[PDB]
Amino acid sequence: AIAQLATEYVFSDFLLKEPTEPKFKGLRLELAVDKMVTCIAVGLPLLLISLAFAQEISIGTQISCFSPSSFSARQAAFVDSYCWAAVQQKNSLQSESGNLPLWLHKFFPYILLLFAILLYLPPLFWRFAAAPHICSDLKFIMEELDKVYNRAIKAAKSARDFKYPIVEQYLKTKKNSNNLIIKYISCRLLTLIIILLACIYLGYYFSLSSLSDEFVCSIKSGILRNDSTVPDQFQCKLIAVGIFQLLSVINLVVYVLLAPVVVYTLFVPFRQKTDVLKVYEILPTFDVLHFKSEGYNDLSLYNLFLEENISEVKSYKCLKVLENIKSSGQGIDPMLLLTNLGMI
Amino acid sequence: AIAQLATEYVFSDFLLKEPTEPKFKGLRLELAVDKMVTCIAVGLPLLLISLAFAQEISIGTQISCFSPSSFSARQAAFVDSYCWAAVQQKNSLQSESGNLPLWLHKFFPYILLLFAILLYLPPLFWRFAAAPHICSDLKFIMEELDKVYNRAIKAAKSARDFKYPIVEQYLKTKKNSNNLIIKYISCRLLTLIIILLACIYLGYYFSLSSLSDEFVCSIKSGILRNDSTVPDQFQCKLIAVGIFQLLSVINLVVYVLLAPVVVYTLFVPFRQKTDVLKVYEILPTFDVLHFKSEGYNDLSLYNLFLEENISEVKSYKCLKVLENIKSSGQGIDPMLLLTNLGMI
Amino acid sequence: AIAQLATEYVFSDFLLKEPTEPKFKGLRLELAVDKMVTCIAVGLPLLLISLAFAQEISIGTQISCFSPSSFSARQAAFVDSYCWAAVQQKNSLQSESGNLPLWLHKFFPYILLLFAILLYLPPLFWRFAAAPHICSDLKFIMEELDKVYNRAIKAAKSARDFKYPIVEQYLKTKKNSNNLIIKYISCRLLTLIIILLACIYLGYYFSLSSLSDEFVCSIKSGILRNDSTVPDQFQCKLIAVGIFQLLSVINLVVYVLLAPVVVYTLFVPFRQKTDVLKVYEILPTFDVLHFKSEGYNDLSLYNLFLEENISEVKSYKCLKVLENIKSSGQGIDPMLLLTNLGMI
Amino acid sequence: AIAQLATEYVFSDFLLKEPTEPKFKGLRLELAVDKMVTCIAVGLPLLLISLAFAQEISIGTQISCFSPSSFSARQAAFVDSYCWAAVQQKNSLQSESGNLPLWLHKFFPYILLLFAILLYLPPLFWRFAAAPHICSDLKFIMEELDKVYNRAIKAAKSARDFKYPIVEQYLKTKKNSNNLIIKYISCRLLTLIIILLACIYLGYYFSLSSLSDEFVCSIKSGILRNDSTVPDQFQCKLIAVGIFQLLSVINLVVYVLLAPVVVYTLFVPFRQKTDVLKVYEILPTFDVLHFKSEGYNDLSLYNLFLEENISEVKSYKCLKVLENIKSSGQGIDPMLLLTNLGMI
Amino acid sequence: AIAQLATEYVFSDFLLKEPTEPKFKGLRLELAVDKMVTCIAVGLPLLLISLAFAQEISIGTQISCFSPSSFSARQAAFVDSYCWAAVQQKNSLQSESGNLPLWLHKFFPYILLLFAILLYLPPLFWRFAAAPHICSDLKFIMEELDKVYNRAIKAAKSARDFKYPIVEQYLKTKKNSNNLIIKYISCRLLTLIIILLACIYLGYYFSLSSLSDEFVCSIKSGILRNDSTVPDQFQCKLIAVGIFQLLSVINLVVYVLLAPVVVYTLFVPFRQKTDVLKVYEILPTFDVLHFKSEGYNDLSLYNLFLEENISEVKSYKCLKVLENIKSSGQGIDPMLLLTNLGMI
Ligand SMILES: *[C@@H]1O[C@H](CO)[C@@H](O)[C@H](O)[C@H]1NC(C)=O
Ligand SMILES: *[C@@H]1O[C@H](CO)[C@@H](O)[C@H](O)[C@H]1NC(C)=O
Ligand SMILES: *[C@@H]1O[C@H](CO)[C@@H](O)[C@H](O)[C@H]1NC(C)=O
Ligand SMILES: *[C@@H]1O[C@H](CO)[C@@H](O)[C@H](O)[C@H]1NC(C)=O
Ligand SMILES: *[C@@H]1O[C@H](CO)[C@@H](O)[C@H](O)[C@H]1NC(C)=O
Repeated sequence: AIAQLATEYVFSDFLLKEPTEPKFKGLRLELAVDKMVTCIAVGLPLLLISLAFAQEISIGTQISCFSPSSFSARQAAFVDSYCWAAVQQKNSLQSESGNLPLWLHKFFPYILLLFAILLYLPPLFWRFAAAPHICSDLKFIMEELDKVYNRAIKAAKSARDFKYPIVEQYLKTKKNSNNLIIKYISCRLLTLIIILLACIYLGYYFSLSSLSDEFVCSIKSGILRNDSTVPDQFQCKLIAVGIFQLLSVINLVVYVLLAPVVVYTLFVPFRQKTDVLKVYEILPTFDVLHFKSEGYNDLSLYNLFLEENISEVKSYKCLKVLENIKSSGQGIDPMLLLTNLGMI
Repeated sequence: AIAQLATEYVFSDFLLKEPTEPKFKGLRLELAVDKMVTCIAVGLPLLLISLAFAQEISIGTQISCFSPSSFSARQAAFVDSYCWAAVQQKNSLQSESGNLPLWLHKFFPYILLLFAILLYLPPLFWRFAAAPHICSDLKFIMEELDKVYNRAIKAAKSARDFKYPIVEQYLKTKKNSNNLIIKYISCRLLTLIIILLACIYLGYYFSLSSLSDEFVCSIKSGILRNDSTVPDQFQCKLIAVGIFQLLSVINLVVYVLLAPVVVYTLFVPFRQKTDVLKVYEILPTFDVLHFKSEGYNDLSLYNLFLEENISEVKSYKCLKVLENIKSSGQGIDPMLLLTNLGMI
Repeated sequence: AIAQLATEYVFSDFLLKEPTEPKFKGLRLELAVDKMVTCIAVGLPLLLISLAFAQEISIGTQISCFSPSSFSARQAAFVDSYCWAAVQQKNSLQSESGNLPLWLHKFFPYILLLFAILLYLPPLFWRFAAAPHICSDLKFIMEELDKVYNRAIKAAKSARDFKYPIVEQYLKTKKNSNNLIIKYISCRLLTLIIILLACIYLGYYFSLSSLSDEFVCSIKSGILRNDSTVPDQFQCKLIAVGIFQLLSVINLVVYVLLAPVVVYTLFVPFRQKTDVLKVYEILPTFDVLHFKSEGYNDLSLYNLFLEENISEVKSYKCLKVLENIKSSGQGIDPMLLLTNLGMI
Repeated sequence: AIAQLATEYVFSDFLLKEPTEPKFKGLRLELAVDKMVTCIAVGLPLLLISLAFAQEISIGTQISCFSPSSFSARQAAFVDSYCWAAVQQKNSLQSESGNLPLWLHKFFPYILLLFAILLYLPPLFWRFAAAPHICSDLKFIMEELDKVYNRAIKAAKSARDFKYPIVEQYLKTKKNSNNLIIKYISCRLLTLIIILLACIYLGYYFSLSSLSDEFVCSIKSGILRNDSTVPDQFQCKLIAVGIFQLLSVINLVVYVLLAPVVVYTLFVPFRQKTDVLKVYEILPTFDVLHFKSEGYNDLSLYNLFLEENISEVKSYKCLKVLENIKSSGQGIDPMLLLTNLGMI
Repeated sequence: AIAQLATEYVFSDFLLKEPTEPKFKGLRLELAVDKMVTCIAVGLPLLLISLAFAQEISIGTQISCFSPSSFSARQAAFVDSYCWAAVQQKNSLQSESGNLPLWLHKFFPYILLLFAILLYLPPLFWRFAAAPHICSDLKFIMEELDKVYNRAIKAAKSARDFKYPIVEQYLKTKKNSNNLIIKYISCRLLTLIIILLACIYLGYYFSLSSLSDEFVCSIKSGILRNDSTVPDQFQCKLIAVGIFQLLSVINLVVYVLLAPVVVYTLFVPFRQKTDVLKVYEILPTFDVLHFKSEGYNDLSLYNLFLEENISEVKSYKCLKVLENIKSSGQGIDPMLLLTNLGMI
């Protein structure tokens, strides 16, 4: 049913499942824009395939050949099945557009599934090769930030009654290596390349004459060759090709809307904005240094992932509360922090 | 079965699922009127699609063409499938109303599913882009309110035997920025625009002549062109078009009933009523200031979400009990609060 | 449906299920490259089998025989079923390519399933015969590493206020025996051999004339032998053989892309890189000795499995944080370790 | 679908389910070679049955009879069903090979299911009659070994700062009785006998003429006896008999590969190797005596089950670590044990 | 599918489900031989019913009637359905064997299901009427035995540093009443009676002429009586009657193998063996008296249930360890018990 496919592929959490494992607990490991690009680019061809053969849009078989009236029902079934299998054998069928449109019309679901798989591959490579590396580091950074917050408020609480910037040094180190960022821009670049190839294929397929689904087929190989009761050629038509073209144009539109999103995603430093650690600079136990910007290096990627997963950090939440209050400038940062009383 | 679709789409918790995650625990993050508008505007086209092809309302195929009596059963099947695929090819079919009604009749389920998806998109954008931002802030506000209540009753209990309005300052800050409110009114405005476009389309479709489902179809392209045994044209009829129109008028009625609800939702300040924090003004540890009204700013949105999710706050419940008792004015607020004894 | 098979075999965690048992908790026991090689080499033939008979690619029966017009529908069904069963009996059918292509065309799904099973067998033998042996040892090594880290920081903490390298001696012992490594390279070698045999078979099958699916069949054994109403021979065609060849070439391409991966996996010492225990050499309670390289011995296999599962080790994570910071060389290892304060 | 059966019967944990009960927690109670022999010998005939009627290998009905052209479709259906039911009634059908091949061709799935059930029976008898007896004893032995290890390290720890070999005496007692071992070799012997009978049957069935699936059938009992419009005899063919023979040869090959495994399993003392308790002899609280070898007695069976389930024993793991280190002979057993510090 | 039924009815835990309730936790309440007799006698007729209509053994309809060639397909369908419904109306059909074989052939699945239900009834009556009574008593006896063991080892431990035989008196009381034992032998006797009636019916049914499935049927009641186009009588055959007889002989064989098992089960005192409480006689806190044998009284039934469920009792396990060691006679019972140190 149409509504079942709708639920399964947009309303269900299709490709939105969090990693079912206690290693990454609440950690996203895939940027929201990347998760939605993957969800679209993968589920749309699948949702389109499932639509193209919805039981109410499909009239029946995928091909019909119009055997003569003298032919029996089984003889007609042979002609249909033969021509269906004969869209490959170029000698049997004669089509005005060519044999390539026939191949594309028969194997359109396979090609869409191929595009879905190829578009799922880069997110899978990211989830397996580079997601744990960033997950461990991000979990460690969040733990260290919570610890420095607790120590800062404990020092402030003792005042109301070591000191090494380890996380800052770790991020300074991340500023050097660029392995994770080249992995990220490589998976994004393969996603963009596959999306553009899919756009090219879908634009070509939609550009077909729309009469290329009608091909002349001749069951005259083998012992049927010199047979006389069988006519020389049959007029076959590939049903559901109009549906294929109408769905291919939808896929092409969505993909050419998605390609600018991927291209923008490709520029990872430009997206690093609203410096997340700047809110921590108001802590005594934390050095006054953001030092996170301007590079095609893993530091920018970590900045993005921190900007995403930082809302889970309670210390960040309270510090951002104080920072927003500081916009008015009524009281003072350490006083409001001591008032806070939120170690964990 | 009809009853299965009924269960799935009204009696089941379709699109009423709470976010399956411990980040938002009992927090709604979608106003009840917005949740019901989404549920209706999305499930109604899906429920209608599933109805339009219920096994007891569908007689069989979606098209029937009445081939001549001389035609074999397979030859008749070819005519049916050809004309079904030929509602697209404008050269083959001749219809009094035009080819556009034929397109709309064949692809009515697809268009309804498209409307369902487009109507689901703004709630999805709200759930992903702006729901966590409001969720963290609302959870922090509820925690701070419980904390101030506990501190107030502890001070009162010590009397029977810091002091910074942090949440008030946070809300004062929210009064300034308007990012969340423009996100909210933007998703609501896209919902209204898509609902109005769906109303326009459904009113047009229902306005079709009701004989536009009968079209004359000619299987005479290719080698069949100069064939003589095949008649010049066939009288095809698109079954289940009357069902499509009867369901389109239902969808249009429900949508023109839903559009005023969305328009009213669009006026977020007007809906901010029954000042929820006013009940907290009777606490000594809480400054005597509501300061939440009159603006197209995120403060009004936060007021709505607080009015919704505030029933989960135990301190709010007890304070509202005292406030309602105060209507009689028998005793006194601090005495009844000390009697209360409900820290958590 | 195509999309259902897509989900089940690429988007679902097919053959990615962690061992459902508390004996191995978070331990991989299968290298990521080996897990992906198994997933591909097993799920691809299964995904291809399921595709080759997707309800929208299949026109109907797998064989059609074109009985004469005088034959009844049941008589035609007998001819079809007889020839289907007669691709085996070499006396009945006469084919230009031979009877072997006919056998291969009828039993192509069985042969692909056979290849899937044979390719699943070596990973199963590894999971049952050699996975627990390495699992117990790896869990013990991780526990001992966490213990030595805790003891080192406790000694450092006492300074701020036994001693036997047991794990080093255990690994030195592993350096001697080679049972696990010969088991590993044997399962990998059988995987490579079966992949190459599958490549050979698929390249042969795809090389078939593409007209070998058309065979002449004669229902003239038994009492039908001297019967006259039945014609001498029927022109049968095996539908879905073009689909079989198009899928066999896909399987062959993926398999010849997979074979270099298996060959590279076969060289286990070469893959032992980024010495994982080198990060532990900065501990006083740990002897300054890596001693893990250069051999076709179980030590290299354990090095690979440690490199994989070591991210679960918290002590390793903190030590790698200190080691990366040491790249700048600002402070000192024991001071930063004492600052760390992460016993568990 | 083929791939569904593949998953269910090889890739799923079919007959690999651990006993769903807290009485045996992590205890195997079935030797790995016995578990795999059972899995193969049971799932292979089931997997073969499911294959023999895969929707893409089955052309349709299991029998086709070729009624005359004058016969109606229902009259043809009567002939087919009559002959299908008439492979039993020996008077009606005349076959060159005999009626026994016809019986075997009709009831091949039943015979394979019968073999699967009979092969599942001995493992079931072992799981119910003799598995709890060995489970309680093995759990007690593991608990006693952990206890003696704890006591030995506690005595060693007190030195760094009763005494009855109960488990040794228990095993000495097991050395006497042979009830469990005769139960084990009896279930293995019945498994071997049933496997050999299945090999004999499958080798016979595969040896059929391959034209025994074509039998002449005569619907001429009752009032049809002297009827004239009905022909004297019909040429029926049992479709899917070639598939049955091709699957029977596969089953026979796998079974004659499995029979040597069962025969080797039958020699339980020979398999008792790598004396597991020898690693415990380095404990002071444990007497220096293995005393486990050379007998057709329950002690050898317990030795096998201990060798299997001993990896779950933590004390055994640590002791084996020390024993492997002792191969180099650098330090000393009690010193390394005291260093160990792994009571539980 | 055959393999699905195989899994469901032998390989699944069909009728082996433990009582899903915390009242009986690990308590069997059904003797293993009784559980297996129930499983066989109930699942075998169900497994046989499911086999008799496996989609690959069923050719199609259950009856075929061979209407004349002039009859239309719908007219043939009327004859088939009429005769199917007319095996009851004795006036319409004329069969050589009689109308009773026809009744038995049509309703064979119903009769097998009836036998399955009647054979399930006595185990159900036992599970509901007499299982809780024995469950409470057995749980109390096990608790009292664990308590007396704990007290005995505590007295022995105090020596190394009340007294009423309550459970012995309870069992002495059980020796008097015979309600549970007459309930048990009554359910077993009804099981045996129903098994013997099923054997009689199946032996009769299998003894049918095997041509009793062919009956002459006449659709000539009502307005068809004096009609002329309809022939006087039709030759109908009940397909799948040979399958019914082949399955009935299997059921009869299994049932005549099962009946001796039930008869042996009927002799409950004879089965009371290996006196389970004899192992407790070596406790000082336990009187030296077995006092459990020789009677058609509830004590023998309790002895059987204790022999079954006693392996769950830890104290029994340790005491049996000491008793087996006592076979050698090396040490002494109280010394080894004090060494034991297993209170719970
Ligand atoms: C069919 O007849 C034609 C007559 O020209 C001949 O060339 C051809 O070889 C024949 N083919 C077969 C299959 O007999
Ligand atoms: C069919 O015959 C007509 C006769 O006017 C001719 O114009 C047309 O080209 C023919 N088409 C084919 C397919 O032969
Ligand atoms: C069929 O007739 C031919 C005539 O030559 C004869 O050789 C053959 O034995 C006959 N077969 C049967 C089944 O009667
Ligand atoms: C059929 O006719 C034959 C003629 O010989 C006769 O022997 C036989 O008894 C008849 N059977 C029936 C059913 O009338
Ligand atoms: C059918 O015709 C016969 C002629 O003898 C007559 O006896 C009988 O009553 C008729 N039945 C009906 C239904 O008219």
